[PDB]
Amino acid sequence: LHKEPATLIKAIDGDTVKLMYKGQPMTFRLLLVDTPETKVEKYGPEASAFTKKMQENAKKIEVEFDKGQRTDKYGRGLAYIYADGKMVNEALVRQGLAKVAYVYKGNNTHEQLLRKAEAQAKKEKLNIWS
Repeated sequence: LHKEPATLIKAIDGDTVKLMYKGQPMTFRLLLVDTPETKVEKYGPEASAFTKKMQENAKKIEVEFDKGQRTDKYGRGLAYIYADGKMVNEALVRQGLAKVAYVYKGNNTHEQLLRKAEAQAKKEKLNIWS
């Protein structure tokens, strides 16, 4: 897998973000994570504030497509998003602000890594795991 440059256009919520990718606006759905809904589940707004702050404060944003399908049915890019080298998908799970979701169409490169972060948050009874 390889990281490609991107520019934050707009944070949308925990599991979605709008980026300028290859010079065109595009909406991305973070791979392997399930964040609470804000439109308003519990920790829904926390998850959203988390990704917004992480993405807006980042100097560099990068998108990393997995080896499976790259877009969902709604035209959203399916990727791991990095902010200054740190994966937003992982940070979310680690902070207990998202659960690891089912593998989708062969996109599972980082499934174990997120599985680990999630076990740790659970053990720490962090947020959603409170």
